[PDB]
Amino acid sequence: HFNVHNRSYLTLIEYTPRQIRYLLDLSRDLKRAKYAGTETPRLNGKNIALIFEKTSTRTRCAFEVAAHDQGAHVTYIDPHKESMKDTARVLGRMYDAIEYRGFGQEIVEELAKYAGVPVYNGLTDEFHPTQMLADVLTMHEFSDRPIHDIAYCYIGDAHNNTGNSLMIVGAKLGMDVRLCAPRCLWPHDELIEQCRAIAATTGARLTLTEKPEEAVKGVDFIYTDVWVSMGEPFEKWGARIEELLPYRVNAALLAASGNPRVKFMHCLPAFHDSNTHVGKQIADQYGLPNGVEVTDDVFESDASIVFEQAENRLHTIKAILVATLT
Amino acid sequence: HFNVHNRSYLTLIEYTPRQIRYLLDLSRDLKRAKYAGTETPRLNGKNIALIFEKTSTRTRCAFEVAAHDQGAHVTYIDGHKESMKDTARVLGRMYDAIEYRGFGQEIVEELAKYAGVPVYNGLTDEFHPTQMLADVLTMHEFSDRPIHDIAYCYIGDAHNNTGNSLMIVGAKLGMDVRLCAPRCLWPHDELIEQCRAIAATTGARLTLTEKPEEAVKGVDFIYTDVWVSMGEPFEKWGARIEELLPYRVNAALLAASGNPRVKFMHCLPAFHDSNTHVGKQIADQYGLPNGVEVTDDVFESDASIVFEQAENRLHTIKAILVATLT
Amino acid sequence: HFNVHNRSYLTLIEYTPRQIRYLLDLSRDLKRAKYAGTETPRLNGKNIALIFEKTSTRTRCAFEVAAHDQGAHVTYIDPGHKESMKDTARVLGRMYDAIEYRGFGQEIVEELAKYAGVPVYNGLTDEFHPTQMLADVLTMHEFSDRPIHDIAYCYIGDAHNNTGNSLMIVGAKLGMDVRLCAPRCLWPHDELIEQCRAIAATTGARLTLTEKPEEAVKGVDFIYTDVWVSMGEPFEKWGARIEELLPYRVNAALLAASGNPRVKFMHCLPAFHDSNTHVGKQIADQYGLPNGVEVTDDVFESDASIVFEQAENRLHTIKAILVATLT
Amino acid sequence: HFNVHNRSYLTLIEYTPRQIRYLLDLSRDLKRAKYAGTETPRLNGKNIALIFEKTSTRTRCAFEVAAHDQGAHVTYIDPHKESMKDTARVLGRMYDAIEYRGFGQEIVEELAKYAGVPVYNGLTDEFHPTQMLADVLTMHEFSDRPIHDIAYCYIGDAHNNTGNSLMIVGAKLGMDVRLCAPRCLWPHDELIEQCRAIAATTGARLTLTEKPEEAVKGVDFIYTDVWVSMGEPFEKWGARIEELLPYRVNAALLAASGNPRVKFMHCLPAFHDSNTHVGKQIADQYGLPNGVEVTDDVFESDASIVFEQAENRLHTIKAILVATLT
Amino acid sequence: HFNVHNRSYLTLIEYTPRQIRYLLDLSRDLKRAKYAGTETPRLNGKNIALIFEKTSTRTRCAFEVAAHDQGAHVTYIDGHKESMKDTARVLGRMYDAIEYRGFGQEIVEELAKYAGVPVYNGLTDEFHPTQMLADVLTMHEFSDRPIHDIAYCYIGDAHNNTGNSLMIVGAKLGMDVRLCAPRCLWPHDELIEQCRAIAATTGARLTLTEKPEEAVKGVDFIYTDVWVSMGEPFEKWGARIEELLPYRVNAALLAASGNPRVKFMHCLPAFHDSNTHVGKQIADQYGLPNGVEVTDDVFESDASIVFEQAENRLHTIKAILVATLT
Amino acid sequence: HFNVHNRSYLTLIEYTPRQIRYLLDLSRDLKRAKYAGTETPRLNGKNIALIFEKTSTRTRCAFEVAAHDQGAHVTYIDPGHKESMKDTARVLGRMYDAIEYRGFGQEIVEELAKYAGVPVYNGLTDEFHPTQMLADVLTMHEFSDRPIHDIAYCYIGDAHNNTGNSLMIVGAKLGMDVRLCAPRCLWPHDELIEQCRAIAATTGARLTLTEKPEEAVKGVDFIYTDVWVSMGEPFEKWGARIEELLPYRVNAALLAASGNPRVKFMHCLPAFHDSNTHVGKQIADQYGLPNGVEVTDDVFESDASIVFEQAENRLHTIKAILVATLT
Ligand SMILES: [Cl-]
Ligand SMILES: [Cl-]
Ligand SMILES: [Cl-]
Ligand SMILES: [Cl-]
Ligand SMILES: [Cl-]
Ligand SMILES: [Cl-]
Ligand SMILES: [Cl-]
Ligand SMILES: [Cl-]
Repeated sequence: HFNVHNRSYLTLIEYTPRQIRYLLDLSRDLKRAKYAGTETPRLNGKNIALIFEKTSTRTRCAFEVAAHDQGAHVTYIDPHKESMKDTARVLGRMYDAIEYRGFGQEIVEELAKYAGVPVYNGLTDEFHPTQMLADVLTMHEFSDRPIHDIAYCYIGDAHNNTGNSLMIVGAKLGMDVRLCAPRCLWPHDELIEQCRAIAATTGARLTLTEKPEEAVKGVDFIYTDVWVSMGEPFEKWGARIEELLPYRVNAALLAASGNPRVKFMHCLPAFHDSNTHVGKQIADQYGLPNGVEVTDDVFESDASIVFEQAENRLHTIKAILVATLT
Repeated sequence: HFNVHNRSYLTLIEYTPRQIRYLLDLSRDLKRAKYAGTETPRLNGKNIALIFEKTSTRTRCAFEVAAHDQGAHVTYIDGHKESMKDTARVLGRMYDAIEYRGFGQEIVEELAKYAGVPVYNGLTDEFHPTQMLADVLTMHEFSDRPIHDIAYCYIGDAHNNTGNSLMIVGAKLGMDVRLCAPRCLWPHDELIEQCRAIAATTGARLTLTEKPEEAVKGVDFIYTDVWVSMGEPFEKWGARIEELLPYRVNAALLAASGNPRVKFMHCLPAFHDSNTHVGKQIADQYGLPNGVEVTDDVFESDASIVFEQAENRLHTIKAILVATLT
Repeated sequence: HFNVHNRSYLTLIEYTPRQIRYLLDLSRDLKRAKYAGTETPRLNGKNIALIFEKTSTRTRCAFEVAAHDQGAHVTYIDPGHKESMKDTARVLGRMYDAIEYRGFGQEIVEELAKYAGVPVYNGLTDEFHPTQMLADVLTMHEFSDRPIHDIAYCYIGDAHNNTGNSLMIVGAKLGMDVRLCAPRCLWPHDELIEQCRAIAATTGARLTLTEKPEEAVKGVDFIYTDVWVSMGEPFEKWGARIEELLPYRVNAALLAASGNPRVKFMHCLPAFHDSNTHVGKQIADQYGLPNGVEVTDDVFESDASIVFEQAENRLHTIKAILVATLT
Repeated sequence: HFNVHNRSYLTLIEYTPRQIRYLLDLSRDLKRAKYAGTETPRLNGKNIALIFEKTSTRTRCAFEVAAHDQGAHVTYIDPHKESMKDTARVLGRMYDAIEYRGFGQEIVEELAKYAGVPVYNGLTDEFHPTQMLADVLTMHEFSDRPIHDIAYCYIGDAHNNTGNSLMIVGAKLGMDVRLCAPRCLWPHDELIEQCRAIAATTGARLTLTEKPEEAVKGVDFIYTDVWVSMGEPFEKWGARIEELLPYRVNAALLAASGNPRVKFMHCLPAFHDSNTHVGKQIADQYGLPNGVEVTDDVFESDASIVFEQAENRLHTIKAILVATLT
Repeated sequence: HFNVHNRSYLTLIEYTPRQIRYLLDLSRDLKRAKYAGTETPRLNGKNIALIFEKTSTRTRCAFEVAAHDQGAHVTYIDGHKESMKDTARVLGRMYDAIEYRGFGQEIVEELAKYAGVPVYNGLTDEFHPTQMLADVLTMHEFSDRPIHDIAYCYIGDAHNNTGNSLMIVGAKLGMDVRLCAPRCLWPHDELIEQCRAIAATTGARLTLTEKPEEAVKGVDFIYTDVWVSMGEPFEKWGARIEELLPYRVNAALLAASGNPRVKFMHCLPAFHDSNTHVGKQIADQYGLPNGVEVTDDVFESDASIVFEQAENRLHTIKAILVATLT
Repeated sequence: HFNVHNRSYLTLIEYTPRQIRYLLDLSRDLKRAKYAGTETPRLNGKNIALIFEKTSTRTRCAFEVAAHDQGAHVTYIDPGHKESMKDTARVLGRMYDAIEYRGFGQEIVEELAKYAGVPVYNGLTDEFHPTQMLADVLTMHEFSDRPIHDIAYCYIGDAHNNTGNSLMIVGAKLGMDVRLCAPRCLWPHDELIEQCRAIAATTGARLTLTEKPEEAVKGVDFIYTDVWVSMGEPFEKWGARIEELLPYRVNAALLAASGNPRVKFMHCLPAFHDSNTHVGKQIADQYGLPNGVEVTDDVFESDASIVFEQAENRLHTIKAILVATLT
């Protein structure tokens, strides 16, 4: 099944459609067991080491609950007196797996040669293949349609990791993907052509446009994300709000889909109000009190499934832990 | 039984006498099982998220052991970028409970409306209804008398949270409470009159006096706390010392009760010697080598039960976790 | 059997040979069970409080896995500002089954051990602790496959640090053939040498102290070294120590000088064997040591290196202490 | 809790009031489990060696049932070719505890230094702290009152081990103790003053009188024992009956208490009839057919609780075995 | 079923035929489980006190194995100082049953009124209803015929307890009983007439004769016992030998039955050779080298079932313990 | 494997080296399980009858704990007056799973073994039984930490009692270096010496018999002694035996004469090493031996004494026999 040697530190473009479907089915079964009270711990006695230099909460917390539900412990190693090559080989003889948050694909790949145990690259991080597994699992649950018939549109800053990953996964699974943003914020052309080649073999419909009205007509799901990602200078906001104001998700855009059942999605955190210190500061400076990338009315509406989407990250992380540690 | 909608974040004055007795009986049974080796984990598989802006050792440690004894796990989480209302709802779909240390009743009440799971306001914090449950359990164990016949005196700074809470619980349970302090350090009149109304329904005797010889006459327990509470300016020490020297707990005060079985209590930490660096600073400056609010002689005497009192906080936290998560 | 009252905070030189052998057998059995999948949790439901003033990774991680494998939980307490350590120990002793104190010193821990009411450890999670010596001896026994009192090893380098002192002590107690090789000014203190000579006379141990690497390693089964300077020792000390200890580097020629094709290399780690550390690169560039400082990268990565099996065995010896003292 | 190193061979005067209360609570919980059918064996696989030179039945049988109920085996070693120091060290490597019956406190204390396992001094013997735990447990059960409010009178030969032990335990626990006997048969004055010092700190009321009518007024329990203890010459009976006839327990004495609920107690065996070979011989010689230290009418009355008292020795012995072997 | 108040100390003649059949079926089932490895302990945790004035090996050993097989423990206890009525009531509150070996029916009946737990009269003793249950079970196993069609002859001293009991049980179960002995050694007339009345209700054939050739004609089993029973004066041997030589069991007597399948029985011990020091004394003095009451040739022959007969005493004791303690 | 029909009543000299090694491995594994808490009862539900004419404490207690640890029960039968032992054995063999005969002799037990129908032991609870030799060899292996056939030991004292005979036999069977040191009139019978020399030739054992203590102990790992007289031997024999055996006392000088700082002392117990026995005090006062008779109190209580570990191992070897013969 999911039998590749580098399966634990695979990047998203490397997943075959068969492997993705296998992990999605695994996530469905694990989620059913937890809801039904009949979960079977197959990681009893396992120990997982977690090494980081910068931290996360929403996705590091999903990881903890996934591990404990399956009977594993997590040990936190905090952030330079020993080479990472040496430390990985010491930890690989006491622990059953090592998670690296904040190091990048290249370092993790080298350490995988020497650890002797499965090594993950950011399983607890916001950018990881399991987030896309979680989003597609959410889309299948709410649409009740075959995955290759599902249509969705990502709108906003489409060249960040959320835009690139949504384009990739939709192409891999033969879905109807639309990315809507200013041309200067589209994914890199090299990546676009890579996903066009993928789409030809899977039947995927891939559209990139600057027109929100065209991008959302017929979609089951509308997906957005903060216009400035964590780390970029604040000074970038003023420019980005100028580019991306026409690309806000508001009630009118959902109606432009023509679909009464359309749902809204967001990988979170989201500036949908001024109850955040950063969000309020933007609300005062640029006159956006009702939300930046999505209005509070849409965020709190029954069309919003952001918190079901967040929950499904628990089950897909759990699926990776089961797939790679048993 | 404990079957109210707001049971997890109930404030002390909102508890009914029946609810308190139920949780005291629950704590006594759970303590019996732990001592006898027959404890049954009722919270296997549960995960509790712990969100905090401050930290403590004695009560955070009691919480951890209570959780593990019942089979639960604890995850520590450290607004800024995500609204607390957003964070609560994300955690509410992965975790079975959320503990908020150091946020205040109003915030926690609002977050309880949205989390979808039990929410506690400082269950791991020094100031919480479980501390009064532990103190009353300690009093009942050592006196061996019906709770409403027990007499005790709190002496010192009586308008801090220890003094307010001891007055409230004693009135709730029909006990004989004496608060002894200078008038300027008495509880607020609104709270006293609230407790007088409670005392009329329950038969409690509530006394507020400035004369220590009068306050301890006939008590089974004498209870004190640090004169300047953590958080208040250091400079309060100079004035409050002058006020509170006549209210020090020493051997003479215990004898003034006339009860050979009188016991001393203290919620801790206590400046009873110079082996704490704040306490030695107070000892050098104000000439208090024997201790500040209680003498080392009393603190170490066989009449001192401060450490049985500390232990019982574990069992009362456990009772709340069991009562609210099963 | 390990049934003394101060067994949890016992010092290395206070251990008897019978107690050391008992804990080594316990470590072997626990390691066998973990490998075979038949480990039996004897500490289910236990809670261990860990109070620390400094932190580590290799040994704190060994401790966590040891405790979890046996079913116990660990709670961390971090900075004695407002509560005296005596008060805190007595609060914790009524909720927890053991308290581990890292970074406080033997005398403080002994006094707290009186009042806590539960087993108390002095640096069970610290690099300097008797279980490190138990781990090293266990590693030597596994690889040499000969009785412990016939095993020969040489520690070479800064022989008056904790590694050198403890290796001389443990070798004398177990009747082994110990050599310490270092400049005369870096030998263990003369009173400790005389103590270990007295121990060696009763056990049959052969104890040698020499300034000559070629003689120190002749016939040894193991060559053992450590970093020449502690991060805790002042940074000035790094310059003079390196000048003294350059002739005591471990390299392929020193292993050849043993005359033993089966000789193994040991190091309690971390090791400055390349420039993938910021400090290791700075030592290498300033003092012209690109191939490694106290051991060459060639020896450290060779098949004769057993440093990572040596590191693993600390997990099993810590686990032995937890079982011996909490059951 | 019960954490002293010499806890297994402690003599009665060494017990702290906290330790006594802990063992009484342990006895209550163990007795409840046995009655309820929910007893948990925590001594499974333990082996206990029993070394004696003179034997007992009522208390050696309580010991056997206590050990088997908790999963332990008992091996009998019978009564000089090996030094007791050598034998103790051989047995301490095969067995988990050693019980010594008939050797005395001094020998047992020395052997405890070398056995390497808990050593008991007469846990199966009539004179042992657990008999006093059993008697106080009986008193609390039938009175349904706090132990320090309980009143009882021992009458008869008050300088034997029963009189000395009842005086000690009552002083330790703050009870109302009366000993009634001829002055020449009072406890040794040195012991009386020791228990007067104890009573001052615990609130105990300690009375020694020659007047039965004064000693029993207001008592919940009346306690007596055979006038001549096992071993003393028969010739001593003739003198003792002369001294102690006014101190017999008969129906009139129970009425002199003024308490309709008063109960009668006796550590047994008792000469309450002539169905014993020794008892009949006294009945013929000294004209006491209806009982010697207590009338048969009182012994068989509903006021008698001698057999509940005997049963409780099982549970207190069980409490010591649990407290010292786990 | 076995549901009478006096079931534990019932005498043989007090058993009803239904009760006997129930205990025989219980013994057959328990024996089947022990042989098949499927025995279920029904007496886990039970404690049986054993009070005795005499001792035996064969039947005390059968009792011990029956008790352990079912999970029970046995404690041996060795008046003088305590009345038996007092001792019984003390033991009745710690033990689940009491066995009295060697005291007589009347004493045990009185003690049953007070012990509060089942009391047996010599369940571990050679003379007990379970011995007849074992003998009848042996007869049924080997004959493979309905019990009331079985024929057997007891020969020898027929007014000892073996002869009395075989006459009683055979009448109770409708069997064909022949007692063969000199008239002066016949059972008492009162007992014979008691058994004749029983035989009329059950269809039993009861014969009493002096001619061995007549007594064994057509029997399936020939049964004998020692001519002088343990306890009787040695001097009875001289007279009783003279009386009982014509009644020796030898090969000729077995052939006189005319049944090739005839089996020999003996409750044991038996003087069948000179390897018992009493038996050799009788052999030397009276010229009986071949054996006394049975020849060594018959005892060791394949027609001898004395050892299957001995084993079945284990299973019948077990049936009584199960029937009376569950 | 221990699969002979007379395995339960096998005599020491009838054991093969393979069977001895098998039972020693079984003893090691059972001891490891008991220490680690992972002992598996293989004799649950068994009943063992114990018929005895004499009684003991050390070995009867080892037997009870061995049987209980494995789940079996023991029933005691005490005085062949009215029932022949053949009859009794056949009654018991149909209710019990094994019968242990103490104090009856090999020939009687062998004949009863034919008829009982269950395993029968000859003195499994007795001081003289092969499991005592298994226990002693196990003790020597644990403390020397070297292969059994390289182990050297000297038995010194009355070498023609059961201890001396059995130690010579077991050493020859296992290829060890045995020395017996005693007066010539107290050596084992010459026919047994020749038997053990024949055994020693096939196994490589080194067997020495000498009257010189200083030569007997040179190079030994263990010095082993026993009481000079049996309580069963007539009391007259005590006077002459002491005169003969005074030069063969074990004291600190004899251990020094071995030249081995690691030498250990062994004694099957009880030992007259002080006057805390009535008989030991009487020997000491009459013959002027206040410091001990066959061993000084100084040696008996020293760290070189292993008599109490030696005593414990009898529990594990008896347990090995019960498992090997009843499963
Ligand atoms: Cl594919
Ligand atoms: Cl209420
Ligand atoms: Cl040692
Ligand atoms: Cl080099
Ligand atoms: Cl106290
Ligand atoms: Cl009927
Ligand atoms: Cl062989
Ligand atoms: Cl000497």
